[PDB]
Amino acid sequence: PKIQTYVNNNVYEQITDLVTIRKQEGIEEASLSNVSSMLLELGLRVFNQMEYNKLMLENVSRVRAMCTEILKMSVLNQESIASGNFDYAVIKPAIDKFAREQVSIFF
Amino acid sequence: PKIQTYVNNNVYEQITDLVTIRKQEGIEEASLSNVSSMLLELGLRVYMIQQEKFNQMEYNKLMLENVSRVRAMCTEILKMSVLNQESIASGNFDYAVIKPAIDKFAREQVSIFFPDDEDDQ
Amino acid sequence: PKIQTYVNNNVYEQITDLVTIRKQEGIEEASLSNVSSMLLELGLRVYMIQQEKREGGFNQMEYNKLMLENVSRVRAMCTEILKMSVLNQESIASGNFDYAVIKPAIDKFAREQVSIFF
Amino acid sequence: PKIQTYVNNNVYEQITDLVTIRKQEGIEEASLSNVSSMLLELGLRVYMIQQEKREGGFNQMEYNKLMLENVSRVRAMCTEILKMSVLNQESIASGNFDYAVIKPAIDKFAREQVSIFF
Amino acid sequence: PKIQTYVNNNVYEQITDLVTIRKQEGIEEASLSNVSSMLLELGLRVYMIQQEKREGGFNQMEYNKLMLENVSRVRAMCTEILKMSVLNQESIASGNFDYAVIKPAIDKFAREQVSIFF
Amino acid sequence: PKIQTYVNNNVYEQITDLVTIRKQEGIEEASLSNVSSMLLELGLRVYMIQQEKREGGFNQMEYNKLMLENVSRVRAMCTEILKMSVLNQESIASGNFDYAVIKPAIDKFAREQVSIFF
Amino acid sequence: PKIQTYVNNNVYEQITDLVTIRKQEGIEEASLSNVSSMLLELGLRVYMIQQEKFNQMEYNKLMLENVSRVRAMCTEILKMSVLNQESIASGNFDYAVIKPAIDKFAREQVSIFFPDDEDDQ
Amino acid sequence: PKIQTYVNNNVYEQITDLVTIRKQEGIEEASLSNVSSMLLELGLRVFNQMEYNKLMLENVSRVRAMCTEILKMSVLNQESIASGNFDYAVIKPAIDKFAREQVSIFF
DNA sequence: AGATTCGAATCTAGATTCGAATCT
DNA sequence: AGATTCGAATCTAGATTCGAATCT
Repeated sequence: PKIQTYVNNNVYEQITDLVTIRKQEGIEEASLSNVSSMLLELGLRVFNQMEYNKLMLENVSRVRAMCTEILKMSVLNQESIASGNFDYAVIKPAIDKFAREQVSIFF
Repeated sequence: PKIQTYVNNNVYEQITDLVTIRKQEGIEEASLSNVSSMLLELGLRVYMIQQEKFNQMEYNKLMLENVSRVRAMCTEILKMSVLNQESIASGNFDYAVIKPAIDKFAREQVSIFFPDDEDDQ
Repeated sequence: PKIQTYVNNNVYEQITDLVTIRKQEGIEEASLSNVSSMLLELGLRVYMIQQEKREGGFNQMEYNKLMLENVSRVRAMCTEILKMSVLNQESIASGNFDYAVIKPAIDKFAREQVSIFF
Repeated sequence: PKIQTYVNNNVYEQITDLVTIRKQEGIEEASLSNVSSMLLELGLRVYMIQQEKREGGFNQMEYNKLMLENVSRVRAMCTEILKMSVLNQESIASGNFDYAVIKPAIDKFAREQVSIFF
Repeated sequence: PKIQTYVNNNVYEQITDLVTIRKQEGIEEASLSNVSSMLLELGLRVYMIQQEKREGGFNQMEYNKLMLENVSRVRAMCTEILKMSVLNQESIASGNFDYAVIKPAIDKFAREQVSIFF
Repeated sequence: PKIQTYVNNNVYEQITDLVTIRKQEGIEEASLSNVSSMLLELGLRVYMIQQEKREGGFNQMEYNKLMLENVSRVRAMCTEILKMSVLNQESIASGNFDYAVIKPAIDKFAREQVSIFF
Repeated sequence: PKIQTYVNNNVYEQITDLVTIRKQEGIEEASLSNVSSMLLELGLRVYMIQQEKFNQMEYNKLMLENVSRVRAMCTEILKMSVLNQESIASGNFDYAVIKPAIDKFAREQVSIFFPDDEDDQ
Repeated sequence: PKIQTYVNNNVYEQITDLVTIRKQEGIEEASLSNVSSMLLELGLRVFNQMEYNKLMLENVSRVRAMCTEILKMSVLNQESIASGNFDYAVIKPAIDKFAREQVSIFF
């Protein structure tokens, strides 16, 4: 479907400018209608990999902070002290070591 | 100056929809060109912003670290919770049971997506 | 760019069959070239993947699997830790951590979060 | 039988690259059609395999969904566990786990981390 | 050379109808352009013909008609002349021009001649 | 609706010629598509008319056939008439219609005439 | 030297048919290329001849003349045959009858191809 | 269907020569296979407008000669002489005149 | 002897773009 | 305002040509 818009000289300049910019970036097939279409699409906008990646990174980061703290408090629990097996000076680097080895599997 | 753009059916619908919406809001003089113009103006404004300003691998790496870290931490926290008197008392958190149960849970879950008998691919 | 491949009768049948299959699935615009392109794309990906394999890593699939495990594991572990925390005298005392409330609340949180993207 | 597929520049490059690679490996008779044929054959095989698998092999979207749930679940659970740990007498005693300090600190951590990539 | 015409819905229907009609008559390769071309060719011919008309002559059709008349006329006339020649005493005398023989002989000649080209 | 027809150079010339002709007749808005449309319309009308006619209007082949028959018939008839005229007493008398002279003369005439064009 | 020609199904059939024909005539060594070669040789020979050497309008004109001439001549011959005593005697060749009959014949014949109610075209 | 013939150098030259000749005559799309095909077609050959036009011209020409002669003899028939209406010095030019007028209708 | 591969190429087919233009 | 004409153009689609080449 084709659209005819009557725009002001400002808008017009900016667009024809964009077309130029593009061709100049190899984007051969850049065109007036071509570019206005992209701009309309963009204007309208104003699942989702990026938005999703973001949420997951937050949740994971959050969980990690929380567990760090929980860990420290568990270590302070009398029953833990008693066992003699949860000395934070040991567990902690052990955990770091685990993470590093794991990461290194893939990087 | 007049612009002729050839857009797809999606875009077109959305716009003609907007024109309708507007007239319906008293905005008498709402029109196709009229509204597209406003939308173009809007799109330009953003485009500029984007102009004036994502690494998978680095991100995959951070996530693997955080997750691995969290897993190590929980393993430890779990062991300590089991040691808590109230846990001992309940008789429901025998590590020798819970622990393999958890391994079992992990395996079944992984196998939903990475059934062993569907390997090589 | 256009490619001309001379394939055997097997391959040919299979593909023309696929075109049929598709149109038959509403996929109107299914075509010979159309489908072969998709198949080439597919074949390349595996070739690459196989390639990447016998070299060093990396390996999306292996990674997706490890993350799913760790995440699943963590989730089982927290479930259990949660239940034990609830049993802690100090928790009982506060009257703010009844499993019969927290638990569904957590379920509720998960659902709303998932529904953001689904 | 001969196939004409109209592929994109990516695919095209990759293939012409493969032809090069091969001749360079002694594979004299390597050719465009030649190689695309082999790639088609390959692509078909996988398509079949996927076809067979189970709802048809791995499923990005279904997997993304599971992971989002597990992670969200875990986060809700930890928030609660955290609150209960803070209530543990030994925690109160240390004076180091004032939930009102820790909490914003955790939020702060999250934000800085996300901002690394976004 | 390719032509792009913007026609009205009437014309369009009629043509797409013709394509249908054709395929339906075995004419496998019938197509839109295909048929429009034939129609253009046809339209030109009439245009020319009409043209040629209001100018001077010439005029295949008018000519074909006049020749068919003259030929037909001649044929009727000869039939009659033949019958009268047969009645001429000198013919009777010769014993070589019995209608019951000549006539079928003539029919025979005509048929063989026609069958050369049909 | 828009039509794309792939025509031959003849047709194409004729049309582009017509466009020229028209503009030259003041018909400002004459155009390629413009004119082809008018020609299509025209072509359709005739096609219809032919359709209606009777076995569908004039028929070259059927006509060629009739003419060949009539002409062949006439020729057989005349050959016979000629032989009988020669037998007429008045002919014998004149000494000018010896069938053995006339006959080759006629053959000779035919040959020279045909050779004008062949 | 070898030639690759892409011919139509007609031509191809005809040739492969010829090969068959030949072998069937003892011509053992008959072959596709074999026979096409012979056919090419043959085609060249003719082509040359044609090389070393039709006007519709002029021809239409000659034919119209001859036919018209023949028609005038027959009209006259007809009139004379009618005058022949033997014709008079038969009572079957009254020009007043034959003549319109002949006109009738012509008209009906023309109308087979140039029905009056199908004019203008 | 494609044919591979192994020809001698003579034939080959003649053909490649023909291809050249043609291109040189504007016949852009002239080609080896292209031309050999035409030559095969031709070789094999060794209704029909031309053949038909020929036969019709013969028959008509023949008929015309014959009628001329028949005409002359009819004129000699006593009954014709008697009528006084078939004087060859009159009829004949009359016939010529008819033919000319008829031809002139179309040329 | 002819099957078959190969890739540059040309063509009819028709969907779709583009922007200049005229008339609402 | 937007309908519509116009013709240059580009693209996917697949049939068909061409001749150089290798293997029967």
